[PDB]
This record gives sequence, C-alpha cells and structure tokens, in this order.
Amino acid sequence: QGITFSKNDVEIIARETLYRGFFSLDLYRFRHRLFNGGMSGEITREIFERGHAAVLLPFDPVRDEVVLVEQIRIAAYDTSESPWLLEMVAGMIEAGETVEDVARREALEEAGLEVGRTKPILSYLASPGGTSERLSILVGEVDASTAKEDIRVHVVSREQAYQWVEEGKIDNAASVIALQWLQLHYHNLRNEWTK
Amino acid sequence: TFSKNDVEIIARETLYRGFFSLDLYRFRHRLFNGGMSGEITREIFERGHAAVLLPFDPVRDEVVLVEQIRIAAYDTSESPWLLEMVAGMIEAGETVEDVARREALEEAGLEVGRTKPILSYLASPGGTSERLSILVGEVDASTAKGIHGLAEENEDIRVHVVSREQAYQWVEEGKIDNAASVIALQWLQLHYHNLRNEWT
Ligand SMILES: Nc1ncnc2c1ncn2[C@@H]1O[C@H](COP(=O)(O)O)[C@@H](O)[C@H]1O
Ligand SMILES: Nc1ncnc2c1ncn2[C@@H]1O[C@H](COP(=O)(O)O)[C@@H](O)[C@H]1O
Ligand SMILES: [Mg+2]
Ligand SMILES: [Mg+2]
Ligand SMILES: [Mg+2]
Repeated sequence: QGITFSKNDVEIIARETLYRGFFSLDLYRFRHRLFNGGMSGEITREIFERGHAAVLLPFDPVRDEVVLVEQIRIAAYDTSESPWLLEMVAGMIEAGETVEDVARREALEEAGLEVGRTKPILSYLASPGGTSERLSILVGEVDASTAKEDIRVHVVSREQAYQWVEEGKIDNAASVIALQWLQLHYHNLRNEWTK
Repeated sequence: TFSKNDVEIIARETLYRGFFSLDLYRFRHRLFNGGMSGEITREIFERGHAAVLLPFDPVRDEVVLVEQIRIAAYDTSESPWLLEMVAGMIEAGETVEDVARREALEEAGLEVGRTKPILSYLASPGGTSERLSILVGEVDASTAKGIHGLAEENEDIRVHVVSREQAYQWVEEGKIDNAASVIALQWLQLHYHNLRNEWT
C-alpha cells in the first residue's frame, strides 16, 4: 500500500540556479517514472530553496496554556488581516544543527522560555509544489509564568489559541498544524508531563 | 496593537520573473518599543494562491488521496511521490470553490456534492505569500479510479481510496507530510463525527 515509487524512479538532470540571494530559486530539470510504465520527458519546475526549519509549540501542561510569539511577516501582507502573525517559536536549521537544538535555543531567544521535555509533533513540507522547505515541529514543556527580529510574547489558554485557529486569527501553517495536533493530543500530553 | 498602517512598503522589486516570481519587499515597520525599524528587505516567492479539496465520503468514512511527484520533496523525503489532497492554483479570475470542484474531477474523477470551508492558511509566510484555502467536499469514494492529471500540465496522478482512520494514521506515521494534507486530515479527525452527521 502507499506510494508507488522511490528516489530511484526519478532522474534529476539539473538543478539550475535562477536566483542566488539570501535564498535561492532553482530550476529542477528532471524525468520521472509514470504510473502506467516508462519515464516522462524532461519536466522543469521552479523551486524556492530556503533550507529547513525547526518549530516549537511551547505548552504549559500544568496551566493548559500556550506561548505564542508575534512578529511581522511581510509576505502575509497582501492576503491577511495583518502582517504581524501569532506564531510558534521557530528558526532555520543551519549546518550541523539538529531540530531539537534549534527549537530549544529559539525558545530561549524568542520567548525567553526554557524548554523542559519535548516530544515530536510532525515534520511537514510547507508547499512542495514550489518549495523544498521542510519544517519539523516539537512540543516543548514550559512554565508560562517565566518572563522574557522584533517579537512580542503572548501567553494564552490552549482553548483560546485553538479557537483562534478555528476563527482564522491564527492561520500560518506551522501554528495551525501544531495547535490542531495539540487539540488532538493534549489530554495524554498533560497526563505524561504532570505524572 | 499594530496594523498595516504601521508598515511602509517602500517598494517591491522583481528579482526573477518566470513561471513564478521572486520579489524583494523593501519596507519599514513599527517596533513594539514604539520606534520605527530601519529599512528591511525580504525575498518573497510569489506563486499566487491555491484551492485544496479534502474528498470525504461520509457514508463510508473514507478519504480519497491523490499520489503524484513533487520534485521539491526529493532532498528531505524518502520519496518525491507524495500522498496529497486534490489541489490547484487559482488563476486570475478564478475562485476557490470552482477550482476545488474542477480539480476534484481532473485529478481524481470525482463529482463533488456539498462543500464546507475548513480553513485558509499561509504555507510559509517568512518566504512566500502563498495562501491555500481548504474545503472539504462530499464524494462517493468508490467512483475514484485510475490515473488522472492533465498531460498538458505533465500531471501523472494515482488515486488512493482509504479509510479516514488509515489516512490519519499515515499522518501519524509521517507517510502523509505535506502541509495541506496534514491540516485537512487533522481537521477531519477533530470534526468527522459532526460532519458525518451533517451529511447523513
Ligand atoms: N525572506 C527573506 N529574505 C531575505 N532574508 C531573510 C528572509 N527571511 C529571513 N531572512 C534573514 O534570516 C533572519 C532570520 O529570519 P526568521 O527565521 O524569519 O526570523 C532574518 O533576520 C533575515 O536576516
Ligand atoms: N514549481 C513549478 N514551476 C513551474 N511550473 C509549475 C510549478 N508548479 C506547477 N506548475 C505548473 O502547473 C502545472 C502542474 O500544476 P500542479 O500540478 O498544480 O503543480 C505544470 O505543468 C506547470 O505548468
Ligand atoms: Mg524565528
Ligand atoms: Mg494539483
Ligand atoms: Mg491539477
């Protein structure tokens, strides 16, 4: 069951740089196997390359609270209520860094929070038709009574945060995914982290 | 509280123009301490916006997934073939619901009955403007068969009819790990009881 093909079923002819700045835009030139047999001809796709990221949902299991960070994301401007988004702690992963190391470090730099235990939520591709970006989300144990780019730190109840997902007030993929996951898993998580 | 009035977009400079575009946003914005930032620049991948349809069969408690290659998955995935939702770009002049219903037919051979909005999200707003709007669509999952996709767009698509339980377990196992599908299936895990009642 599940996916039909493997990495061996593609031929990446070229990854040609279209733009080289802080990030990159690459033209992938490739062929790939067809479900009915044989290979495609050459196909090209423009792919935004910005490396990958670690994401941390800071959850206080004693108080049933989430810590959110607020900062401007200018790309949200054209389609959003405001470009200041309420987000998860997150950071890009640089060479040799692990997801958990980045998540724990960014919790301290962005929320002023020390993380205790962590558990994986999931790792997802943000928009794989046009970008390679993968983001790996952890939930991290925090004490939301602990006090601390231009960031403002918010502490809200889990119920409020999830209601803001339902209402569309929180609508960035990382936060939606993490908070939907929390809504599905928080009972067991509180059990585990308050035992 | 800040709003768009607290942002000055000085310019958007097109850095690359092809099928998609890369723009440099040049801007200033207020700071929480009450000042105003210096000039900030961000490279923003501009690819327009998308419609996503979660095909749900409420009689059978089944979902229809589509399988297709996403070459950008190659560097970080076991395979670049992904299990995904029906989805398409919204071209100038189109609307979310019409695109969602049309792609359901083009990509999975599905006629869609009722639809309900799930949510609209920004895929990765640090680097792209892309917003995707997810609908759940009422389908008869037994009608999804075969290979679809338009060869004019080099779409080669296989359909997978599975139980909702199996689809969500694949999210848990990492076998479904693209944002649209994760968001849709997590939403469905939270709402399927009421939705099945609604559509019964
Ligand atoms: N879209 C972008 N274009 C150019 N530089 C960026 C972009 N996103 C992030 N950066 C740089 O990376 C840093 C960290 O970004 P972030 O992880 O979004 O806080 C920023 O302070 C910028 O120096
Ligand atoms: N990253 C991309 N670069 C270039 N064209 C693309 C890209 N993604 C989608 N397309 C266009 O959309 C068709 C397939 O769309 P989709 O299957 O929705 O990604 C392709 O034949 C192209 O015309
Ligand atoms: Mg960050
Ligand atoms: Mg599609
Ligand atoms: Mg299509």
